[PDB]
Amino acid sequence: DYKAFDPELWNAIDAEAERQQNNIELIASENVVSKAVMAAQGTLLTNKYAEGYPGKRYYGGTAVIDVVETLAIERAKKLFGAKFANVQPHSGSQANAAVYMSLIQPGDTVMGMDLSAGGHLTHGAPVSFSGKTYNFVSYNVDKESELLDYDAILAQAKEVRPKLIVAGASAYSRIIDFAKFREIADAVGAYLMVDMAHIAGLVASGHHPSPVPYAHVTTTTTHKTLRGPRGGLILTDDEDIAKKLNSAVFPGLQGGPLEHVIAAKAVALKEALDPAFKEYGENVIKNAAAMADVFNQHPDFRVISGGTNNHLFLVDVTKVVENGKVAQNVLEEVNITLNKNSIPYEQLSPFKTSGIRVGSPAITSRGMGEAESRQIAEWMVEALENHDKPEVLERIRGDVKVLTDAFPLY
Amino acid sequence: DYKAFDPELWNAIDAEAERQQNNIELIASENVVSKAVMAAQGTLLTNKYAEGYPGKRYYGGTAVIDVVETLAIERAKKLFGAKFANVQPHSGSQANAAVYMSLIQPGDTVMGMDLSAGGHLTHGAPVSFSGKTYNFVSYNVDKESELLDYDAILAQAKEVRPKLIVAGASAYSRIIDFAKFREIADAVGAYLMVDMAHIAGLVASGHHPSPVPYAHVTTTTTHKTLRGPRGGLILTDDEDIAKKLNSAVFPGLQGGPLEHVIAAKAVALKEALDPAFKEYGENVIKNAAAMADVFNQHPDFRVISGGTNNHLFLVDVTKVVENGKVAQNVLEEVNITLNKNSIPYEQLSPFKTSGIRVGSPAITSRGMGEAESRQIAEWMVEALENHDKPEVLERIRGDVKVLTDAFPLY
Ligand SMILES: Cc1ncc(COP(=O)(O)O)c(CN[C@H](C(=O)O)[C@@H](C)O)c1O
Ligand SMILES: Cc1ncc(COP(=O)(O)O)c(CN[C@H](C(=O)O)[C@@H](C)O)c1O
Ligand code: NA
Ligand code: NA
Repeated sequence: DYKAFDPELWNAIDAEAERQQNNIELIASENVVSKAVMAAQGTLLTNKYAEGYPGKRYYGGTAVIDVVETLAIERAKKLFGAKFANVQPHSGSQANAAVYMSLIQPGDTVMGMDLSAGGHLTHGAPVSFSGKTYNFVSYNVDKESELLDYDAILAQAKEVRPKLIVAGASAYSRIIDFAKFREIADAVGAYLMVDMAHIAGLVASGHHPSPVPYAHVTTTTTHKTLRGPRGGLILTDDEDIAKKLNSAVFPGLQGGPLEHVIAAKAVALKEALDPAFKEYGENVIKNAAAMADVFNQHPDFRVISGGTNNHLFLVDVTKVVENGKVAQNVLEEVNITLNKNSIPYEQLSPFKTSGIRVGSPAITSRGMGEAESRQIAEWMVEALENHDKPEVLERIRGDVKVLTDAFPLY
Repeated sequence: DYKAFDPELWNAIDAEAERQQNNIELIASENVVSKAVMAAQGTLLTNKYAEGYPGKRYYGGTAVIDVVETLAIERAKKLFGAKFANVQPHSGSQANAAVYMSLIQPGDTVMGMDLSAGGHLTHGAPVSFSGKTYNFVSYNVDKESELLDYDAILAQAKEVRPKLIVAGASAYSRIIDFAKFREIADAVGAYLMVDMAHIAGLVASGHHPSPVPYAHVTTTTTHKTLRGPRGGLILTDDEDIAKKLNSAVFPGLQGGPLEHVIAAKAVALKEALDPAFKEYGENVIKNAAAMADVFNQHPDFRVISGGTNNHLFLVDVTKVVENGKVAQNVLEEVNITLNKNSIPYEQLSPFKTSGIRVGSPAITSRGMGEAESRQIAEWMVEALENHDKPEVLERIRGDVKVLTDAFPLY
C-alpha cells in the first residue's frame, strides 16, 4: 500500500476522479478514456529506452517494444488508410513541429487558419515556435457566413505563395473540405498539411471525410475525439516524406519515445477500429447538434456559423453576460465545465473573449444521448440567465447531480 | 476483461514485464520505477487539458490539477534547493529546447560536450534541432586523462565566445566541477546551463555535487537516476529566467501538459526526498564501482578514465571483440542488456563503436548489492572472452536466471 506513503498526492487524485464524476465535461478537446488505455499507460513499459524505430533502435532488448510500437503503427495505418505512420510524437504540438521540419525551412511562408477563427497556437501564433520560426500568414472565415471561403483562400494563396498550407482547427464547427484545400495547394505548388486533432475520431468513425487522401501529411492528437491517451501521431502516403518525418521526430525533435503511452495508442486505435466506434461517432454528432439547437432557438444566444456538423460549436454569450470568461466561471459553479473561446473577428480581449466553446465527446462517452444533451444546454442557458441568483444555480447544480449519478463516469 | 478484447497488445505488454524480470538491465539511462509512479500515470488525470500554469490556466475544472502540479513543483524546489521549477516538459529533449529558447537566439554560439565524449544529441548534434538551430561548438575531454580539463575549456571558450555553455553528459563517469563551469561561463560572459539528466538522482541522494547553485538553469529528466516517470524538469533561481522558461514551455514549445505524468513526477520526487533514497544512491555508487573494478583489474579491458564516481562507466572492449555492437549483442545472448557506446576520441564508426556503457541503477533498484554486481561483471567478461563458445554462453545464461529469480523485479 504505497498510497499511505503519499496521502497528499493520492487524496488529490481521488479528488480529481470525483470532480470528473460530478462534472458535465463539455470541453471540446476532452474525452473519457477506457480503463484499458489507462492501464497501458500504467505499465512497466515506462522503464524502457527505445530511441530509434522498430528494428533499428540504439539499445538492446527492444524486440517486445518493437511489437508494441508496430501494433500502434499498423493500426494507425489501417484505421486511417495511410501507408506510413509515426506514433512517437509526445503531443500534437511536437507532431506539428516535426512536419514543418520535414517539409519547409525556417523563414518559409505558411498559411494557416487565423487563431480567432479557430486555428491552433502551432498554426502560427507569434508566441509559439510556429510563428517564431516560419512566416505564417493567416486565412480567416467569411465575416458573414463564418464559413471557410475556398475562393477567397485560393486568391489569397495566389498572392502569398506559401510553401505550405495548414488546414484544421480547434474551434470550427463545419465540415472542412480537404479536396479543395489540396486544389488550392496544388494551384500554388504548396504542400498541404492537415491537422485533424479535433476531428480524428469522427474521421475514424466515418462522420467527417478524411484528409488523408488529400494532405501530403496529416497530423493529429490521439486524445480528443479519437478517445486515446495524450500524444501525437503523423500520417502520410509518401515514402520519402515518411523518412523525413521519422528523422524529424527522432533525432530531430525528440529523444526516447514514451512506449507505455504508445501501447495506450495501440489500445485506443483498436478500440476505434471496432464497429461500436461508429455508433459513438454518430452520437457525438447528434449530441452536439442537440445542444447547439437549444442555443440556436434561444434569442439571446447566437451559434457561430449557425450550427455544427461536428462535435463542437461556439456560442456568443455577450447579450446575457459580459464575456466568455464570465460564462465559463458561472457554468463552472453549476458543475458544467467548458472554456471561453474567441469567436471569429473577436472584438474583446483574448483573456475575456465573447464566446464559449461546447463539445459533446466526453458526455457521449459517458452514455448520454440527445435528451440529456438538450437538457444540459437548457441548464447552461438557464444558469447564464440567472448568474446573479445563487438559489437558481444551487438548484441547477442539484439537477446536474441527478444526471451525473445516472451516467456514472467509470 | 479488456485484455481479452486485445490479446496481441496485452500479450506484448506481459512479455515485456517478463523480459524485464529475466534480464539483467545495465542500460545506464534506465531504472525500475515504483508501482506508485506507474499507478499515478495510469490515472484519469490523462483526461484533463490544463494549458497554462497553476492558477492561470485556459480551462475551468483545473483546481485539483493545480494541487497536483503544485505538489510536483514544490517538491522539485525542495529536493533540489531551487527557487523555481517547471514540471511540464514532456522529455529531457523538450526541457533543453525550452531553455535554449529562453536564453539565446537562433544562430547564437553555444558550447556543448562532444557527442563522443558523452554529450547528448540535444547538446549540438547536427541531426538535432540543437545543432540545426544554434551554432554549437564542442568541447571534449583530455585525450590522455579522459577528464574534463577546465583550463582547456576556458581557453576554448575565450576563443569561441559562446552565449551559452552547456554542461552535463550521457557518458562521463567522474564528478563534474560545476563551480568551475560557472567560473568559465562568467569569464566569457556566457550563461551556463547544466543538463543533469543522468545524475539527478545522485544529486538528490547527496552523492554528486549539485549544479543548481551554479547553473543559470538546470535541466533534467525525471527518469534515469531520479527513478521517476519519463519526462523533463527545469529549475532556476532567477525569477526573470523562470518567466521566460515558463513561456518557452507553453505556449512556446508544448501545448497541454501530461498531468497524469506530472502526478507521477510528484510521486517520484517525494520518494527521492525520503531518507531511504540516500541509501539507494550510495548503493548505486558502490554497485557501479564494483562492476568497474572487475574490468579495471582484467588485463584485456580498459575502463574510460580508469573508473567511475557515479552510476556509469564505459569499457573499451576492442581487445576481446571487434566492437561495441558485437559486445552488446553477445551480452544480450546471456540476458544482460546494455548499449554499445562511443568512447572519447572514438576511431570506429558510430554504428559500431569501441565501447560498452554499463550502469547500476536498475540492478540497484532490484536490490542487488556489491557481490551481485561483481558477479555480473565477471559474467560479462566471461561471456565476451568466450563469445564463440555456445556452451559457455548457455551456462552463463543459466546462472543469470538464478540471480534474476532471486531479485524479483517488483
Ligand atoms: C488542432 C489542434 N492541434 C494540435 C493541438 C495540440 O496538442 P497538444 O500539444 O497535444 O496539446 C491542439 C490542442 N488544442 C486545444 C484545445 O482545443 O483545447 C487548444 C485550445 O489549444 C489542437 O486543437
Ligand atoms: C544528458 C541527457 N539529456 C537529455 C536526454 C533526453 O531525454 P529524453 O528526450 O527524455 O529521451 C538524455 C537521454 N539519454 C540517452 C541515454 O543516455 O540513454 C542518450 C544517449 O540519447 C540524456 O542523457
Ligand atoms: Na439563437
Ligand atoms: Na583492465
